[PDB]
Amino acid sequence: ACVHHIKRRDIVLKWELGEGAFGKVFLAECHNLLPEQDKMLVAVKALKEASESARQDFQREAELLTMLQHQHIVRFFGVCTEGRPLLMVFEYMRHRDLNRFLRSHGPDAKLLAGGEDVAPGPLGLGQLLAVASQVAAGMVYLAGLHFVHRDLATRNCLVGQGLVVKIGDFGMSRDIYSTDYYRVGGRTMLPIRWMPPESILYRKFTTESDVWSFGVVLWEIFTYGKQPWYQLSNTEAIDCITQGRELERPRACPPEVYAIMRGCWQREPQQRHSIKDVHARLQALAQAPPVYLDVL
Ligand SMILES: Cc1c2cc(cc1C(=O)Nc1cc(CN3CCN(C)CC3)cc(C3CC3)c1)OCCCCCCCNC(=O)c1ccc3ncc(n3n1)C#C2
Repeated sequence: ACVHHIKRRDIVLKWELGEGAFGKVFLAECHNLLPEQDKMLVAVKALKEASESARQDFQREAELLTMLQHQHIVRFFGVCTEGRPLLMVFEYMRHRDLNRFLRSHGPDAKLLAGGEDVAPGPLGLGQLLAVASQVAAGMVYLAGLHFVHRDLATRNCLVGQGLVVKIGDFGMSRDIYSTDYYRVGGRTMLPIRWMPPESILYRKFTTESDVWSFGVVLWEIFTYGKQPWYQLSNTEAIDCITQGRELERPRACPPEVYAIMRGCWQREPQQRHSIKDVHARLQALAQAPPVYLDVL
């Protein structure tokens, strides 16, 4: 109802960028979208099924995405519901999702990994903190709106040119991340490795469970995208989480940044730091002078 609409003629599909079980994303030109840019590139999502349910979920995602538009939430330009197929039009983010980006600039990266956008070699402390800070700011906004994400992970963040990082949600049906979910029969899937004890045990998801998940995202960032509890099966991960075991400090993570993770991982939800306090801490370190960060 409140969604911006884009005329079908104004969208010109170029080629497929990627897909999940239920959706495909295309690169496209979109014209008369932004005035200063007669023709810009966008990412266009189309459904891979019809009849009723997914079309409801389409307009659900649309109204939600419009409501949640903010500087570090994925940018949504609107819909094309003029006939079929139904299309959702997103800002194009060249470096794709944050987990891919992290893995392609990890401990073994060298000169080749550098580009117009990012330095060669492994992402430096300054850059890792800048990424962490942007994700935290997005979570601050969502906590402000009392939106509970429930699947916060680097795989669900996008990275654009300039290394602008924004929080999205691709659902749980990309083959490449099937391993990041524990499938409970037909119920269906849970990102247990990112979930706090009270979510695993009591099936409660709150703003405080999101702070825990952000703690795990912070860990992902400083391990350059490796899966949490990678050494464990799903049931062994559930055992470890519920019994209070904690992810170890990443090699690239200074003790002070680890203190922030652990503050997200307080067993009792009310004892966890607020996301706004986490963001404040991370932004300070992100913006701190090289002289300070070099001995951090
Ligand atoms: C950006 C994006 C693209 C493609 C998508 C989805 C999204 C997205 O974030 N949507 C989204 C939805 C909600 C609602 N939410 C709540 C309840 N949930 C249970 C469900 C849904 C909330 C939020 C904000 C967190 C508040 C964001 O759908 C397609 C998924 C299929 C796999 C993706 C194909 C691989 N992607 C690419 O190949 C690619 C490459 C470049 C690029 N630039 C922009 C995009 N993009 N994509 C996009 C998108």
